[PDB]
Amino acid sequence: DFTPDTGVIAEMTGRPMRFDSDRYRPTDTYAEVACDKVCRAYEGLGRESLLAFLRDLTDPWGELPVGTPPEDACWVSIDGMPLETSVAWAGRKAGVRLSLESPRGPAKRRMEDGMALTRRLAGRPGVSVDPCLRVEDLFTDDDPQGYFTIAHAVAWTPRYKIFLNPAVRGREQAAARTEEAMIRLGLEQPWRALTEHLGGAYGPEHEPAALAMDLVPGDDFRVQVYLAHSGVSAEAIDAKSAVAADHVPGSFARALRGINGADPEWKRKPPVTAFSFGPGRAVPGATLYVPMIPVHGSDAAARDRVAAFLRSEGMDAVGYEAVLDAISDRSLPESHTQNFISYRGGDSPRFSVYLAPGVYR
Ligand SMILES: CC(C)[C@H]1C(=O)N[C@H](CO)Cc2c[nH]c3cccc(c23)N1C
Ligand SMILES: CC(C)=CCSP(=O)(O)OP(=O)(O)O
Repeated sequence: DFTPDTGVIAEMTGRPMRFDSDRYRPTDTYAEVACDKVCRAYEGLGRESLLAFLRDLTDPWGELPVGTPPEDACWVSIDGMPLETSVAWAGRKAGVRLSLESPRGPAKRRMEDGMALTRRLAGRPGVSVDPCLRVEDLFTDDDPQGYFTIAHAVAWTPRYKIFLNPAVRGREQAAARTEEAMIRLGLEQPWRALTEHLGGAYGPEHEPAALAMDLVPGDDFRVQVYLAHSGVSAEAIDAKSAVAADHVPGSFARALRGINGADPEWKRKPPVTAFSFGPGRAVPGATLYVPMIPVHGSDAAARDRVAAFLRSEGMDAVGYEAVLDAISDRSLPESHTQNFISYRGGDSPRFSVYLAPGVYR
């Protein structure tokens, strides 16, 4: 949580973008791309209403032409697009999610668009935005710093989450804003347990980079704190999640080493642990996020290694590859769209892949 050689990376933010797609016309709208990407994800898993849902959800920018790159890349996708598709497998369930972030600028405006969407979600079936509004001032400012401020995701079975940036006013304050948010939400107990497990402080070795929460009421409510791990071994990362309710000793270290090799310029993108908190749960759960592009030279190279890992865990590698194949617009050895995968082992294993549309370069 200090120097520029640590923490999360800019990805496409701050860089100029050109449209470059074999699949989409420049006149296709953001909402149409999203609709297409989501349908193709379900296809890999084995439409007029969906596009209307998504145009609604992304209103107004959803009608903007994809062919005209934003002044400012979004951070939700590594190719700077305002949308990122993910597919998640949990135990015997599998489903599709879409994350989204306003492409509009500048940052205060993009933030405000995000605040506006929260309020348009407030009245939707099963949604509660009260916990979000309780902590929202900790993550917003007139002059927001960092790579993002507010993004959202929808998951269909519609469930919504919000992503918030504790580094909105600098990395040095991230832990404090995170802590205050956890206390306000009544999650002081598991937060303390995590904090004490990590040694009582937060630095680049386990740095609060994002706070997410499911926008729902009741014991179902869930907060995730994402900690980026700059400059530490696979074994050290594994040890950090030993406080977790669902910790499997060595599992994270094995996934990290197995998929991403030993800790070289393109391994600047730090691995991340998502600690998940809920009401009446005294310690968090933990989920591992393994960096894909650009640690790996292409989606094909990443795919081979992730497929081999899934198999050794006895998880469904065929479904993962089918999703990659269905959703990707380029031949995989020349494709660079996988952002992360996430993983948890044990008796209720979880695997997810997060995919840039692959439209901007
Ligand atoms: C802050 C984490 C959630 C985040 C991260 O550390 N870096 C990503 C860019 O390298 C941001 C990101 C965008 N979409 C994502 C989907 C799943 C995890 C992500 C992201 N990170 C691990
Ligand atoms: C889109 C970003 C930044 C993170 C997504 S992590 P996640 O939504 O897959 O976490 P869950 O699957 O809801 O537990």
